[PDB]
Amino acid sequence: IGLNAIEMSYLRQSLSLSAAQVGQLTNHSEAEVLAWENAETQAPELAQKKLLDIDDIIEMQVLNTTDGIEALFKKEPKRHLAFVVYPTQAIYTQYNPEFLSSLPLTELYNTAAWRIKKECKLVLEVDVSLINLNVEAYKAYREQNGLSESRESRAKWAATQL
Amino acid sequence: IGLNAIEMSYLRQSLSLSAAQVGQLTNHSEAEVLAWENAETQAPELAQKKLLDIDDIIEMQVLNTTDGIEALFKKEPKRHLAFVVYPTQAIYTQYNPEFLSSLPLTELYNTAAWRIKKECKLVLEVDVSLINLNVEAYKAYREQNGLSESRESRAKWAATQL
Ligand SMILES: [Mg+2]
Ligand SMILES: [Mg+2]
Ligand SMILES: [Mg+2]
Ligand SMILES: [Mg+2]
Repeated sequence: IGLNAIEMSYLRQSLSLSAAQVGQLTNHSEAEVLAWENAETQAPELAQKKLLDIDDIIEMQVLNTTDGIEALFKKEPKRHLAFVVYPTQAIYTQYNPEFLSSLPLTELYNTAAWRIKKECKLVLEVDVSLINLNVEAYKAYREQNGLSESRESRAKWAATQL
Repeated sequence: IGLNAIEMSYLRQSLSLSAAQVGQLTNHSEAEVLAWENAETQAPELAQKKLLDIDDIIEMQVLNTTDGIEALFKKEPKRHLAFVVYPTQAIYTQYNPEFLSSLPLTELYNTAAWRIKKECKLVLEVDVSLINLNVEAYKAYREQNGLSESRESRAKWAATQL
């Protein structure tokens, strides 16, 4: 069953995307997106699939991350954890080459992060703080601890920000 | 403590609200909301609680509605369902006096509707389509079929749209 006007609008909003961003993602103009969100046209099936696929990707990330936290908790039962997020699109792109193909926009990663925070609270009773990467503080921390720039080093830094 | 800038921003966006709408809900200016979302200021405790309470109310509505749909289909055959939503603030207000103190804005009810559609599909493999109330058509439908104004009557009308 195809997605209608309201559904496409609320799918978009659940992803923290603007209409223009959806246009860019689906190869349509902002006006075309607004039209289908106003029921003035039916969204092309490829456009629907693109947004559904992104939501599916985020959902997998939420489940996978929560599973990871749970498995780690079985060895180290810490109930306060950091999850690193990125302050701007530019820094997101610079630091996260492996998310860009499926989640090219920092808004998408932030959306996943919020959903992970919510899920961990509900299912694991773990408090996940969303920690914006502070590049200067992070660099200075790496220099003090002889760390190279990696996801693991970002995490280690983030943990000090709780 | 409490919610930080990024957490408040993505909580807001998950509720499909503009910064101005958060301002209206929490009795602060739009500029103030944007300032806390950019970590220039801290969101007041009362503002955080308003949004978190709204999210909890929606979440309860999602679980209870989906469970209610499952029970319904223990008694009659599973079918593609319509779910009524309200296209303007005025229309939402007119038809939902009992939701207004808890979900004051129609965007919140739409958000609940979208989450219900998603949950029904994933957990029950049940298809739900969102249908905006059209006042003129609904009124004529009630007259033709001898129905009084009720949520059940709105739902019966919405099924004719599928
Ligand atoms: Mg087009
Ligand atoms: Mg696909
Ligand atoms: Mg879950
Ligand atoms: Mg249940």
